[PDB]
Amino acid sequence: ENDCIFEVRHEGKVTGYACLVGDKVMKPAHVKGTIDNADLAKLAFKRSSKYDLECAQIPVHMKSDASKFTHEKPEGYYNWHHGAVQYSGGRFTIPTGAGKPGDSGRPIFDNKGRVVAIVLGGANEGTRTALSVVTWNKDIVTKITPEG
Amino acid sequence: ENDCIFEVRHEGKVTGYACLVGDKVMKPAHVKGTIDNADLAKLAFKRSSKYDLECAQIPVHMKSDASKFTHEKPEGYYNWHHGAVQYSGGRFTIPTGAGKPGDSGRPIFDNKGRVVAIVLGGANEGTRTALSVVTWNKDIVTKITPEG
Repeated sequence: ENDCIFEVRHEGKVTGYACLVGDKVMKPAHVKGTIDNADLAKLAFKRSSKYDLECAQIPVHMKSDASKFTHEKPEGYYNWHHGAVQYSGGRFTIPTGAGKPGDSGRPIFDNKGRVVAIVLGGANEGTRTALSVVTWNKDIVTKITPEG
Repeated sequence: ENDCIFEVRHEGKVTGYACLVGDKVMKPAHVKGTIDNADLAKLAFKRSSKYDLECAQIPVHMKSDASKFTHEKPEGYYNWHHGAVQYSGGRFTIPTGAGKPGDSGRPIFDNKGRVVAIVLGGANEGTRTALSVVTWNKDIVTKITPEG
């Protein structure tokens, strides 16, 4: 279920990942290069003026490839490319050394395959890396749409 | 699932409902009067300059009363105070005449008890009322928070 993750490439090297989630193509703003997909490379991205993120509207023909997301993040273990991610005290952590070059933009999933966060970075805390992420909290309740 | 709904009252009449959802107390802006709850009545509400809605930050001691919400709205039937609400073609509808005075601000729930919309109003379509609602779509993906 990684029809929603696309490599970003600069000088023929993977610098990071773009992710189809909800109705957006999301990519960390610091990740240099262009997305390894014709359709996505053409898009105009809007860079957040607060957060290390840029997003473009998903092409409607690729909506079925987008992953679902959720703000529901109960404490416990989550999934990513390199194995288990612990969520505890409002922080995602991994074993130090589980990380690899090019992890910026990789999503973290629950067992239903919903994206709960996107990895931007990390910092060492002893035998663990604390991931720097973007995530969705209860405050997404403010982004309402009127229907009817 | 009614610990999160509070009457709004003006000159001794219920004009509508306020709803605890996510981390917000939500109320339609058109509903006059004050919430029948001391804690909520004291709060400062921010009125949306586009939508018929105002919201205040939930008091932390009442967070356990807030309903969960979701943007996931598959087609079919949902729950509200007056019975079944059909969701179909992006519109919530009810039997004409299911509505009662003071329905502004009532939530619509799925069977897991998550709020999928808040009722603002309605218009007639034959033997049905098409509800005017606020709801959460996939575009809530843009309201990210950095953690770590």
